[PDB]
Amino acid sequence: NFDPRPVETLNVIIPEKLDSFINKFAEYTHEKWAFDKIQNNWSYGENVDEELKTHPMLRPYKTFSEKDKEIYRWPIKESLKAMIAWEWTIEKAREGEEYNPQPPDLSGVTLSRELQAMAEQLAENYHNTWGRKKKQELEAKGGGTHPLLVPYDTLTAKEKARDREKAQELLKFLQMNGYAVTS
Repeated sequence: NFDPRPVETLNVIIPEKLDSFINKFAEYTHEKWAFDKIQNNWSYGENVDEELKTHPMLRPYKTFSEKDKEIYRWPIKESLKAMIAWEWTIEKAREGEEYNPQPPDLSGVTLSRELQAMAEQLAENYHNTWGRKKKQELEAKGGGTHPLLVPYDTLTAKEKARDREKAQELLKFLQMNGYAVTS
């Protein structure tokens, strides 16, 4: 009994003004992925190689085409579309606090109880998005099941972590850049 219904966002229009945040958070997300990969001794390679630990995306975000940028911008647009569809407000209230990638540390950012509660909704929606997609993939490949095809609330803490973390990162980066997010 799991029928994931992620919020529909095909006809949600992100206001033009948010493009600056999208680009900035996309760069950030690429730079954090790059940091992680590099500290584990990955380097730039023209092709992806797990043995050689090379990756073509280990280069500056500014050097990317629009297609490569879109790898990072799409999921963020999907997040923002869901917030908008839920009729949350995102307004720039304040000025914000903010190959060798040095991404700003978001570890010192505290979210209010209320932003943490919003993060829970975004986290579940990520779960539903993953879930609905996984159902489609399993059908296309002949059936079967997956242990995480359960309601988000029934997941363990360990199981909730990755969705919670993505949601947290979005809201902390919104906060760090001076944005106020309310229900």
